[PDB]
Amino acid sequence: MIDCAIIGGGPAGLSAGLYATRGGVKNAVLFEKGMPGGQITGSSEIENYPGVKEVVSGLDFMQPWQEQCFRFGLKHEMTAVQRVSKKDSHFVILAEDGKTFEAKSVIIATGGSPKRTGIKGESEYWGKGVSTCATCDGFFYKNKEVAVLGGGDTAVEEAIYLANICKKVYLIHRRDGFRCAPITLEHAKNNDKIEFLTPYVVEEIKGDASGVSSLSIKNTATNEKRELVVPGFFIFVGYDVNNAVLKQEDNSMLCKCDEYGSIVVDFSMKTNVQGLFAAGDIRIFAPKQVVCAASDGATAALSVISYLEH
Amino acid sequence: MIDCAIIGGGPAGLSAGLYATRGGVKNAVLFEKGMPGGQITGSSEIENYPGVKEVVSGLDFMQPWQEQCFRFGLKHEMTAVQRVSKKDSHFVILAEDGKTFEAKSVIIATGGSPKRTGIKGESEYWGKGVSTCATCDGFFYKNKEVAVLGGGDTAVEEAIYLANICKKVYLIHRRDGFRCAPITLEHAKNNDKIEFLTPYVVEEIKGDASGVSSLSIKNTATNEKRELVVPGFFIFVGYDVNNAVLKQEDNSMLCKCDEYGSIVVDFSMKTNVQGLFAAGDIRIFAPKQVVCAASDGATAALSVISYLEH
Ligand SMILES: Cc1cc2nc3c(=O)[nH]c(=O)nc-3n(C[C@H](O)[C@H](O)[C@H](O)COP(=O)(O)OP(=O)(O)OC[C@H]3O[C@@H](n4cnc5c(N)ncnc54)[C@H](O)[C@@H]3O)c2cc1C
Ligand SMILES: Cc1cc2nc3c(=O)[nH]c(=O)nc-3n(C[C@H](O)[C@H](O)[C@H](O)COP(=O)(O)OP(=O)(O)OC[C@H]3O[C@@H](n4cnc5c(N)ncnc54)[C@H](O)[C@@H]3O)c2cc1C
Ligand SMILES: NC(=O)c1ccc[n+]([C@@H]2O[C@H](COP(=O)([O-])OP(=O)(O)OC[C@H]3O[C@@H](n4cnc5c(N)ncnc54)[C@H](OP(=O)(O)O)[C@@H]3O)[C@@H](O)[C@H]2O)c1
Ligand SMILES: NC(=O)c1ccc[n+]([C@@H]2O[C@H](COP(=O)([O-])OP(=O)(O)OC[C@H]3O[C@@H](n4cnc5c(N)ncnc54)[C@H](OP(=O)(O)O)[C@@H]3O)[C@@H](O)[C@H]2O)c1
Repeated sequence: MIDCAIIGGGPAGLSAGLYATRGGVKNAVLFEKGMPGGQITGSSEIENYPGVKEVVSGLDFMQPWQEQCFRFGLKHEMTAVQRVSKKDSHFVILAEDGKTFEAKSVIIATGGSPKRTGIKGESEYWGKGVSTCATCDGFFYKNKEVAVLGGGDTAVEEAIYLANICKKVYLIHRRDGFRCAPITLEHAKNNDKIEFLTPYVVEEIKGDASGVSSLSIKNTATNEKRELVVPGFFIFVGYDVNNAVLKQEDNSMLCKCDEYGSIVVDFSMKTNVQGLFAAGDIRIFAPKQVVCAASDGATAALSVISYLEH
Repeated sequence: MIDCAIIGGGPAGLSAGLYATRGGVKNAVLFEKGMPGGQITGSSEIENYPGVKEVVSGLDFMQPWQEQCFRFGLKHEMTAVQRVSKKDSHFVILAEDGKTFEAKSVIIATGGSPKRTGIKGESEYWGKGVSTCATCDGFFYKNKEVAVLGGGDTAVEEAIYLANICKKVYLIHRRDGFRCAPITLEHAKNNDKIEFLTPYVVEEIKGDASGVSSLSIKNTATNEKRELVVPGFFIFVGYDVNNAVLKQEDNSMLCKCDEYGSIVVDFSMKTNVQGLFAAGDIRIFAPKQVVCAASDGATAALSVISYLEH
């Protein structure tokens, strides 16, 4: 049977595969729904991966990871994992196609995905100024005006953050009431560089050949229209954790998760289940950066190696 | 004063500076003795940094980090830090050149130092067949024979690890008795791929342009001498974290450490002191890999950015 089944082929899974195989795990299999690379492949530019000086698309950035991470014997399974279950002292991995695989250890590296809106222009201008990552794209908007969409803790927190780099932030939300904490809302209300626009919806994300130039926004109450001229639009309308593979037949979870469905791990990337590790955006307190996911993968693989020895 | 003082210019501090400055921290200063790059610059070959496909020396690997991590206004302070103290709501950084710097936040990224033996040849072949990292360099000796030096938990655990990758491991120690846990000794003693050489000292590490080629050893009980022909020599005679900057004039420590002196951090790289963070090999449970240190630095910088907001 498989020594280590790595579920998900983004940076976490790829790094775990590199480390596991280069560390002497002879039968490691990377399960991935499509082409690996993960979320970054949807980005037009990455420039903050330490040690990679060239600015290139997310797709181009991930291209060399394929040869490198497979250089030491990693195997691929191009399949959609439906479930991971514990059976005695091993794991049973059910694929969506009906196939079952057995593994001694498992690394869950399935990531997650920022939620999208379907606002007109969102796809066309995705990655030219429509962003779902202030850390990735905030720096370009230094001394400029930006808009943030959402009314949760993430929206309001990233609004406060962008308020420290940008000239002005327009915080757009469809209700007068906010889901975020009162304390953080208070901070945002006291920040003079944040203009609250509520209750508003964004009807169109407008741009050039190049990209985002303005937002066509509407006051849902008065129907008054306004064009917000901003080259940066940050969307924070929630985040989907890809934890579906943890759900058992009886609806229980394979391992402990937090209230949001993120996998609880320790500093060794161990879950509360022997032989089961997690890595990347799927785990608690993930910073949501490629280098952080890659580090998790390496850590989880190192733990797998020790586990398989013992 | 400085918004964030980063203490150490290895991958953790460099990644911290990149993220801090790209995240809008206006006055971030990296303190480093000599030139950034850290421990990996002692290695003749790194190939396990995810996303960097080329096989190059540590020095060459780190060279692109200089321009990249300083691209966004990071400042460089070319001096060793003697001490970090907390004073009211800030930090006082006493440098060895006698200057004092004030900072609103600090990231400790000072790493650590494998203990060296001073054996003839050690300096010359360091990183060229002499290694203190089995995960780093073990794969090169797959199906070959290697030697391990030491008698503690690290040496014996790494001998067991290497015996799963290499053809044979010679475990060399200067006494018949070992400091490692009893069960670890038992496993090693009964592993057919480990040959114990005790009580022995290594008199010389010999080699050529290609690297290590043999060890001259001596049996201190019987005084007889032997040449071990091995291309790989792993040294595990202890390790010291670089926590000297935490030591206060009154002999207290700036922040909580574990029993070995590694800085306690949470998943956000926060210490028990407000405004003080730590990253890389200095912190508890550090896996001791470049990617892991870089991730810690990124994480600490994001925590710094949040901290400086309020
Ligand atoms: C648009 C965008 C821009 C970004 N910009 C940056 C940036 O500039 N810098 C940076 O550091 N980070 C950036 N990020 C964040 C970074 O991409 C993520 O933090 C990182 O990809 C997380 O890696 P991961 O391996 O944990 O998960 P993911 O990248 O989400 O990879 C998970 C993989 O598992 C696969 N999978 C999931 N479920 C299954 C299943 N059941 N069976 C089989 N396969 C499955 C998925 O197909 C996916 O390929 C960006 C993210 C996005 C979306
Ligand atoms: C022989 C060898 C081979 C290795 N091979 C690999 C490998 O193949 N792959 C891999 O991923 N990892 C490898 N590593 C491990 C890797 O080098 C470390 O894990 C990593 O460099 C840790 O980064 P860091 O920034 O935490 O610490 P360090 O790299 O130790 O950097 C800390 C920096 O802070 C500076 N500093 C310390 N004290 C002060 C002070 N008081 N004031 C100012 N500056 C200070 C130090 O001089 C140093 O430059 C190897 C290590 C060794 C020894
Ligand atoms: N450090 C912290 O304390 C911290 C930080 C970040 C996140 N969190 C946690 O994570 C959760 C927060 O999630 P998070 O903000 O990503 O999202 P989350 O709370 O779901 O909030 C999503 C927000 O986006 C709005 N929204 C959703 N879909 C939209 C759409 N299609 N168009 C326009 N607006 C839309 C929602 O509006 P409505 O309100 O009208 O439904 C809501 O205001 C909370 O439980 C919080 O505890 C905590
Ligand atoms: N899984 C675990 O629980 C685990 C794993 C690793 C480490 N640890 C702990 O971490 C700490 C560090 O231990 P670690 O083994 O790195 O080192 P540590 O116990 O100091 O052991 C060092 C070993 O190196 C030998 N040595 C020192 N200098 C030498 C020299 N110049 N030439 C030849 N031999 C030399 C010592 O010999 P002598 O014995 O003759 O002095 C000793 O056997 C220990 O407390 C250890 O138990 C725990």
